[PDB]
Amino acid sequence: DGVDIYFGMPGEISEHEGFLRAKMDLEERRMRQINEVMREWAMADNQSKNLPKADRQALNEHFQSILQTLEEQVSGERQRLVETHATRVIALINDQRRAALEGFLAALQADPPQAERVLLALRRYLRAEQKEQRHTLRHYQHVAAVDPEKAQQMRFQVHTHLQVIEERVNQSLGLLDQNPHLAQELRPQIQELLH
Amino acid sequence: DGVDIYFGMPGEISEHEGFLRAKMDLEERRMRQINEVMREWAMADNQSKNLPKADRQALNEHFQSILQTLEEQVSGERQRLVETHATRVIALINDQRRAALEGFLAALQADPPQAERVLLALRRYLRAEQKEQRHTLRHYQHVAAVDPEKAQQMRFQVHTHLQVIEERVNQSLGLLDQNPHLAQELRPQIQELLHS
Ligand SMILES: O=C(O)[C@@H]1O[C@@H](O[C@H]2[C@H](O)[C@@H](NS(=O)(=O)O)[C@@H](O[C@H]3[C@H](O)[C@@H](OS(=O)(=O)O)[C@H](O[C@H]4[C@H](O)[C@@H](NS(=O)(=O)O)[C@@H](O)O[C@@H]4COS(=O)(=O)O)O[C@H]3C(=O)O)O[C@@H]2COS(=O)(=O)O)[C@H](OS(=O)(=O)O)[C@@H](O)[C@@H]1O
Repeated sequence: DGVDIYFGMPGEISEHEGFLRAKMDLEERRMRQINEVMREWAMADNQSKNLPKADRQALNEHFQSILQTLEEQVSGERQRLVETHATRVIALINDQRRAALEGFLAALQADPPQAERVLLALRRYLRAEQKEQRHTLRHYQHVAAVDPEKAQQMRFQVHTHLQVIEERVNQSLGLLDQNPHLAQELRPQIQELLH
Repeated sequence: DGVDIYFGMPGEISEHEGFLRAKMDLEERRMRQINEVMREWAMADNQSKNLPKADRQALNEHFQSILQTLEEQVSGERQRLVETHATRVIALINDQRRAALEGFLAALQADPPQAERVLLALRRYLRAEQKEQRHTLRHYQHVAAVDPEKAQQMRFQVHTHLQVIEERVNQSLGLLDQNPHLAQELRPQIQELLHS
């Protein structure tokens, strides 16, 4: 088992689908547990119809307490899951951007710089940055859609992060200025891209 | 516009499917709007390094004020989408239960009641009640996963809802006890259905 944990999720399974799978398994698990408590609570009422008022209330508090704890388990478990997933998504985005950056840079530094390759590379880099930008916007748009008091406190951070991304992109494009002859032939190509 | 709304979504598209696509279209639309505002605000930050404090504060308030309005629209828009969808999910479940009930009833009221047809109609009806049961349990589980306090508030209502469902099933089954032979005949098969 500790061995299964070491191996973890197969490489063929992305973080997104692994996350959903895990979330789904937990949903079904907890649903079964809850159904059990609710069924037990029902049976208890039935065999309690003939008892002292006090003992009835006691039965109620018993099941309501079992549910309180279960609700707290479900809430804590979900938070852990969302936590791990968010931290991994951010890491993958930075990793993909960094790898795209190196690719672009390698194409620009190839003895006879090849146009089509440098173009596909810069394209990949730009998409990597765009992914981070979309993620920033979407997460903010999402927090606004389900938690307004929290969205308000994100404004400035989002404002700042989006500018960071845009400056990074400009600085990266500057890597081209290093090869005027190259920057020339591609001037039109990249010009279309910017859009 | 008003005509396309009347016709609504094509038959090819399920409610679940139409809900996601609508949700995604809105998400994309809002991402664009937000990005535009954010870009303007940045430009203003650039342009205003040289303006009186009072004016710089107004500029800030001006953009924060626009994001607030945008946040409220995103939120309200989602609540509406979520409400429309939830209402449609519950209507479909009620509709299916009632159609299934009518079918169970019809099989029961045939001149020579065929145990095979009765068993199948009853099965479909119990599956309808089971769907509502799962939907009730899942919604409760989801509220606890994201909003524990509200989960506490609905707890007794869910418990009560589950009991209402159970009582309907027993009542519907009771309809079958008005025919002993048939009941005795389908008994073992019904138990497997209920124990599922
Ligand atoms: O904590 C919460 O609030 C969670 O809310 C619900 O999930 C949210 C996500 O949290 C939210 N992430 S966001 O950053 O705020 O936008 C958003 O997820 C969608 C985004 O497009 C992507 O999320 S992200 O974390 O990767 O940034 C992600 O996209 C997937 C895409 O769906 C996949 N398509 S698929 O056909 O292959 O499945 C594929 O392209 O991979 C993409 C991710 O790529 S990645 O580079 O590996 O990251 O997931 C999207 C998605 O899940 O829809 O929106 C989610 C849903 O929001 S909402 O409509 O419910 O409001 C969930 O709550 S709940 O569903 O349990 O009730 C749960 O995840 C959290 O509670």
